[PDB]
Amino acid sequence: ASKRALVILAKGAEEMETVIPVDVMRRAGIKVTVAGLAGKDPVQCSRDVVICPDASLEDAKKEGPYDVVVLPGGNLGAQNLSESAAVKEILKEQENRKGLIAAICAGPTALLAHEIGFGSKVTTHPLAKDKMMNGGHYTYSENRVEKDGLILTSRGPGTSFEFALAIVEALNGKEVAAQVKAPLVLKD
Amino acid sequence: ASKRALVILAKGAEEMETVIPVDVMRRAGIKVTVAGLAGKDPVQCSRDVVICPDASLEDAKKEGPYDVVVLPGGNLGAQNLSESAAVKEILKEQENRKGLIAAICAGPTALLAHEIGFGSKVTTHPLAKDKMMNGGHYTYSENRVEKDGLILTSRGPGTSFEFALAIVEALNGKEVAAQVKAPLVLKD
Repeated sequence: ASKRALVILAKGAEEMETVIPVDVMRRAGIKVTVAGLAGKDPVQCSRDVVICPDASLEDAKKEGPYDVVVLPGGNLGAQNLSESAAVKEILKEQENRKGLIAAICAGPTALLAHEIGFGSKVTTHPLAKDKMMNGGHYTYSENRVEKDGLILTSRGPGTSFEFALAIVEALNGKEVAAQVKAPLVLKD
Repeated sequence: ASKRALVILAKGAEEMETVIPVDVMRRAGIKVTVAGLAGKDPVQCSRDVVICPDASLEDAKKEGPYDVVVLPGGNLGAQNLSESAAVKEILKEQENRKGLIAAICAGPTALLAHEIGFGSKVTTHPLAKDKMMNGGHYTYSENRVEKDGLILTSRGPGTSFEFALAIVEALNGKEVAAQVKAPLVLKD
């Protein structure tokens, strides 16, 4: 009866956008797996923070399904996610079974690369808007967090807390999100 | 002409309170060293995020001095910082040379353990107030970020961004802090 979250960690990922959702989700009792795209080895993030993943993506793929798949941002991290066939397979499967997909900052551009959720309203970091909108396959929003159907997107590192709490609310409900929020000393 | 920051990482540290200041400070061009209290080995943080430090505290001690020493929170992390004689030596030295000392959430309780900055106005996480105020050696504040002399304190994970930008403003000035802040998509 425990919800499961998959966080895909690639080199160049934004470490703040990785750690905040992982931390907040585990505070909410969600079983989170931080999966390294390239394997089990430590991952150097965009600002040189080095994080040890819980498993390789290959091994984590076999222990599905996951109630949410989380794509952190970071320009180079998002590019590596966009180029990975393994990510394409995971996202298409998640879309077919109507599971939640969450991406923040530059992360949403991986959805375009893999043709995920066309027709949805999405947001990105302002610097990633043009890339996300190439072809007009999505409708753009400037909301700090945007949720359309099974696609949940957010804008940047400064929205990571709201991004993470939105995932918790979608999975465990509004009361759990509120209980997890209070000890964090968030402003609003 | 480059400022240097020391971040002391112990088991049980709050990983959000560690990664956000490290990330933000490196965005500001500060040379940050994440030093493992127990050595070079990977550190399991409070919510099971595993971070590889840049160096052992022993080795980082020899490459001082640092313009700021940063103590993350996390109840068990702060306890390990409070029990470490090496931390006591680093903090007393930093106080004598009038360098900046920054601690967030439960981190400030290490200042009491090591008799640092008595008489200063400080803040902590609400759950750490009673511990910090044992003896009445500080004056308590409920501000999200508090700076009194060379002691800079903050309340919790949700204040980490303001905590980090305050460090940047103290070291590199208000203009650099504002430039670093804008791409983060912070609310206020």
